[PDB]
This record gives sequence, structure tokens and C-alpha cells, in this order.
Amino acid sequence: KRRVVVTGLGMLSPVGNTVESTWKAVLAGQSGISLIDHFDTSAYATRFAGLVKDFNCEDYISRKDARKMDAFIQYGVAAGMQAMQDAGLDITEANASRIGAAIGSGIGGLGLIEENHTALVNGGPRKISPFFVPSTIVNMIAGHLTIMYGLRGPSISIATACTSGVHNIGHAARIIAYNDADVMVAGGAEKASTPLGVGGFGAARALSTRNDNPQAASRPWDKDRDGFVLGDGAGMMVLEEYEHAKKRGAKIYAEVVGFGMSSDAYHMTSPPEDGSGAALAMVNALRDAGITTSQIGYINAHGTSTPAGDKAETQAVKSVFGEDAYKVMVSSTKSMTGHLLGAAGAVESIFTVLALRDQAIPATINLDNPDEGCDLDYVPHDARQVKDMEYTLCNSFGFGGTNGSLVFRKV
Amino acid sequence: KRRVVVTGLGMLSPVGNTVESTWKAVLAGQSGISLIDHFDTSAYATRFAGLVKDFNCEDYISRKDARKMDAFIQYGVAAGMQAMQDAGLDITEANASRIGAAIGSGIGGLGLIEENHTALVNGGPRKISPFFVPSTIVNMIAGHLTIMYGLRGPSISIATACTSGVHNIGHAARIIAYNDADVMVAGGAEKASTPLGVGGFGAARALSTRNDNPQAASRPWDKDRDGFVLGDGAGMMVLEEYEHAKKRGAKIYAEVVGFGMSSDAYHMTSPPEDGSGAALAMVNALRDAGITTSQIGYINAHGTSTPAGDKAETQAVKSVFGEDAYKVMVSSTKSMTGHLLGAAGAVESIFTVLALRDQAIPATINLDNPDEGCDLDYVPHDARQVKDMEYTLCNSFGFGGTNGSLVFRKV
Repeated sequence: KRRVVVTGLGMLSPVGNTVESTWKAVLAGQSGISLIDHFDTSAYATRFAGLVKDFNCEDYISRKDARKMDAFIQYGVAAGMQAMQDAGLDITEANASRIGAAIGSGIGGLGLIEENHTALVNGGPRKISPFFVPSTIVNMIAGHLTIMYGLRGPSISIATACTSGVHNIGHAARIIAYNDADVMVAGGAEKASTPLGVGGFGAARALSTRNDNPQAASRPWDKDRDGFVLGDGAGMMVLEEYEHAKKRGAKIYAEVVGFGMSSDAYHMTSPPEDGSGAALAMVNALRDAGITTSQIGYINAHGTSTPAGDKAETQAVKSVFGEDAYKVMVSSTKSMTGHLLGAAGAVESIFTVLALRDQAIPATINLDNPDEGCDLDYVPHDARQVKDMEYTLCNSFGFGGTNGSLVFRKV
Repeated sequence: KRRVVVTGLGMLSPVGNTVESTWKAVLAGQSGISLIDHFDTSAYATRFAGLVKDFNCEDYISRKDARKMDAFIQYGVAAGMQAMQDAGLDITEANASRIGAAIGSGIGGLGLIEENHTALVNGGPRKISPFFVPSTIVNMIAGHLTIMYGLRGPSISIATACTSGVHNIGHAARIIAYNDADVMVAGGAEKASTPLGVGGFGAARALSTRNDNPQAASRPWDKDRDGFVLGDGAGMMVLEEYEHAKKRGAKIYAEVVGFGMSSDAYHMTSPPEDGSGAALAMVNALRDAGITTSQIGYINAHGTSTPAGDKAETQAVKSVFGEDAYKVMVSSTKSMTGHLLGAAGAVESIFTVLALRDQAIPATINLDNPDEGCDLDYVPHDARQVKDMEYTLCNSFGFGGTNGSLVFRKV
């Protein structure tokens, strides 16, 4: 069996423009939630979001090109480039066929779709950009990155809303484990903080409305949560077959040991009280790892700060772990970053990897008051330091009842 | 080692609302290209497309549900049911965890994004539909289907533009072969005949402009081809593990034996003149099959009717098959259907499977004059009848330079 490892990281988040800066901010509990100011939020019930600050795409992409790609692709490409240099692979003609990509997104280029539509409405079809389609569709990040680095291996893009990042990472490992690839760039990127994005989620009343204290709005498992907080960003991993990485002597962050999947088959947006589908996914990830519930130190929960959702996940954690539950620490970093959607699973899977490296677990900020049936150890306010920890569990449960989990092992 | 077979078919296309009706029209060489009507095409250079005709979604799903769906989700769901009904699956509780879905789309619900955006512009974020997000994002076809039939297994949605159909089917087989599921519903759906969709491809100058003779416009490998014709529809397959299929006495259409992936790493929309990316994908699908070039009877080519693209595919077939290039028959059904994008790989893979069943090969209509560097047997005008064919190859080469090919075996 071919073992798969993480040999390169890159990311853009609301609390940092690099991996390490974001990780520092995460451990120190700094919030990335700000007020939106790039469009008039007068009529909107929600006026804040987790935004990427001081991002200049001209470090990564010339502006001539950056005009041919929606912001979510710009993030994705940037984060991909970070991971590539972090990996330090040599791309040769004998290598190319064996290096590919698995990068997705939940919503994609909403921003550039809005632009082009207004242009169409105002000026007709001839005011539509000739690069409309390549700038907006979900798989164009991998499109840009493969071409940039001359990667000619398998290239896919899984779009499963909030489960994108996890699914992409997971299936990238499957592709490598199947011998179809030796190296994969995997992850997700998102920028749904647009008029339609904020408006759309607002119309569904899935958004928090605590405009008076934005950085306290995201409060998973707290009593006064009123919906999730929207966030932008991109997370990217370089996955590699294990012997291949050592033979070239790469820095090896962690091992991808388990990948489990399931669906709720319940409701399109809300999860089941029981959490059967979420539980199913973790059981599967664990079976894939050949590992028991009592070997897991930390669970990066979905933890979206939604009423129904946060309850479901806990009930699912209790169901799977039984009563290793209270011994195990369960934190959502979404208290800081907000919900990144398609990039959520990728950015959070990086935290679970870094957590193993540094043996430090991020806290769930704004957990001032436990909810009714929320008794587990959510690492309430400050980052713990733990020791001799070896297995991590990363969760994401997306719209459509799509569930996915990854298990990482310390190496 | 787990073998994967096809136990169910369902589809919606420009030439039929069922599989057998579509198949009939394809063998009879009927065109599905019509002039567009659901918006004013006065200012558009291209005013025709392959449209699904006489489709009523209330045949399949109630109008309240119908209301919360973009057209591409409606098509996908309808075809999903057809496949499930054809499969004759007994969904019990234990069974349920072992059945999932892998259904994608290249562009998704562009139509309803236009509608809600126009509403927003006219009335503000409070006139956005509360079902905006669940009605537009790509992975909601699998979402509805899982809920409908109580499927709790793995659920993904690969969004790789024109290659979506093939990647979804292929990875559905991988999931089954890896043992993460026993049954998988797979395929793609597309509805890009919208003002922004036709305008977007029109802006890129990739579309045909033969408005005077719409049904002769799609003419792959002809000398006077002037771009692809956009098409709509949805194709779906129920994939299943061989032992599981026989034990229940299933209708077995064929075997999924090979799956190849690659990327061009060259340009965002145009393919290279070789061949090389397309060649890689075919070679890998061949290797996956454990099979030689001389064992494949028919190639359902990508064949979009584009100047560069058609020449590239031929050259790709030359390099791979060598001496058998001329012994092998190569046809694109896009001559009649047009290019269905993310549903192209799905609907055509069905043609490759039906070809095995009936030992009949569809022609590529409008082939009046082969191009200069075209020397292969394209099945010029009429459907051919063949015997002893055991292997088929289905190709799809989509934007972003992502390539895929599936190998099917008669059994």
C-alpha cells in the first residue's frame, strides 16, 4: 500500500497572508472579522465578513492575467504557489506526467459573474468579457497552476460546497495511493463575500446579524449564536507518495492516513439532530486509518456557529467516540476565521497538520456560555499545549448533506 | 480486485427525452440543434443551440421542488431517476450506507444566478430568493437524489468543465473499486443556453455562427467548421460492483475497465497541436485496462467542430494507436447533439456503452469534406453496423486543458 504525506503548505486567510502568520494568529486567538467596505452594505442584514487584507496579487500574478481570473482564482493560484515553493519539487519532463492537481471551490467566480451580467444588461452581449468562462468556472485554479508549473498529471476539481477542501485533499490522496500520481496539489479557495453571496446566504437567514460586535459574532457552541460568519481565503497542500518524498529529501509535515465520506439524505441545508451522516463519515475515516476512537487527540470540528449544526456535530462526536468524547479536544477555528466554504476544509486541514507538528491546539473563541447539550471539551478560550499527540481528525459537513473527514498522523 | 459494471442508464438530450429515444435518433442521424427562444437573441452572433425539447419537470418532481432548482439541476435529477428506475435497486438500511453519488457540472446554475442578480439590482438583497444557494451550486443534483432515495454513501461532484461527465463516472468507479461503496449514480448535467452563457462563449469567439443552417453548423473534421455548437442535457449511470450486480440479478450493460486522466499544461482554452495531453489520457486509460491499442474498436471522440481542437485530437489518436489508427473507427455524436459541456462526457459514455450492446456505431453528420490533415475513418455520413467489438474508448478534452478517457468492455 502506498502511503501519502504532506510535503508543502500554502494559504491565505482572514488572519494572515501566509501559513505561519495565520497559524500564529490562530494560536493567539486573533479575529479576522471586519466590516465590509468594498460594496454598499446599507440594505443588507449582515455587513461583516472574514476578509483577506493587504493582498496584492502582483506578487503572484501580473495584472494583465489577474484581470482574466475572479478573486477566488487569484487566492487559489497564490496559495498554490506558496505550497509549491514550500515543497521544493523539481519538475522535469520525466516527472510532469506524474504531477497533477485537485483544487476546488464551493461557489466560484460569483464576483466576475455579477460584473459581466450588469455589463450584459447595460450594454448587450458584446460588453461581456471574452475571458468570461475561463475566469469564473471552478476548475480554472488547477488550470492555471498546471500550466504555470507544467504539471501534466491528473487534474480534477471537486465542488461540494463546504466539503470541497476536504474532498479534494482526500481524493488527491486516493489518486496518489492508486499510482495515478506521485505528487498532487490539493485544496480549495473561496470568495463569496460579494453582494449576491452575502445577500443569498442572508435571504436564507443562515448568517449572523451581530453587526454591533463583529468579532464576537462567530461563537460556536455558545448560547447566543445566530448563524455562521462568512469568510474568504484559500488553502493548499502538496501531497506526495511517501518514498518519493524521502528519496528527494523533502520536509514532511504529516501523513494522510484516513479519508471517509457520507451523505445525510435528510434535508438540503439543515443537518439531522442525531448527526448520523456526520458520524458515518468519521467512522469511515477511522476504518480507513485502521485506528480506534481512543487514539485521536484533537478534532477540528465543522463548528459553524449555527443553532442546529453545532448541536448535530457534538451528538455525532459522542455517538462515534462514545465517552472518549470528553477526553478528546474539539475546536472550531471558525470562531476566528469565519466560514470559508469551499476553502474551509482545506484551511482547517492545515491547522490539524500544524497542530501535530507544534503539539498545540487552537481555541474556540467567544465560547462564553455552553449550550444545553454541549458538554465536550471545546478548548474554550486559550490554546492548550498537549504532548505525545499523534492523530488528528478534520471535519467538514457541507450543504446538500455532504460529509467528509480526514485523519492525519504525526510523522 | 473489484470490477465495476453499468447496471442503469438515464439521460436527457437535444435529440430525446429518454435513453432509447435518444439512441434511435443518434443511429438515424437526427439533429437536435434548434434556434433559441427563452431569451431575445437579436444582438447575439449565435442564435441556435441543442435544446432539450418538450421537457416538463412536473413529470418527475412537484413544482414547489421544481421552483427551488435551476434548470441544470432539474435535468440532472430527472435523468437520475431514470437511471435509478432502470437499475431496479432495493434500498434498505444496510444497503443505504453502501450507495452514493458522483454527479457534476461544468458551469452549474448560471440561469438562476442571472435571475436573482437582476432581482437584487432592481429591488435589493431582500428580493433575493431564500433558496438562491441551494438552487444554483453544482453539487445539489447529488443532494436531491441522495435525499430522494435515501442514499447515505460517498457523495461528490467533480466540476471540470467539458470533462465533468467522464471524471465523475471514472471516480465513481474508483470509489467502488476502493470499496468505499457498492453502487454509485454518476454523470453530469448542463444548461448553458442562457444569455450570459451564449454571450460568454460568443465573446470568446469559440461558437459557430452558421445561423442560416443551424443543423449543419456542427461539422467536426470538416474544412468549414467554425466552432462548436452549445448543447443542453444530462446523462446518468448507475455503476455497481460485479459480484453485487450478479447476486441480485441485475441488468448488466457493460464493464468499466479503464480510466485515464491528464492535463495539457499549455493554454487555458486552446489545445496543443499534438495530441500530447489527450494522448496521455488515452494511454493511461489503456494501461488501467491492461489492454493494447489493437483491442479497441471505436473511439467516441471529443470532436467539437473547432479548428484547433479537431486537428489536435486526430494527431493524438495517431500517436497512440499507430498502425491501428486507420483500422479504428472514430466518431463524435456532437455533430447532432452539439457540445453539452459537463454532460458531454456522460451522455457520450452512454453512447459508447450502447454501441457495445447493439454493435452499432453512430456516424458524424455534416462530414461533407474532411480537412487536410485528416486521414482517419470518421464514420462519415451513416451509422455503421459492426460485430465482435469488445472495447470502446470515450474521450473528453475540456477547458483548462483537463483531459479524461474511459474504457468500456462488452460483458
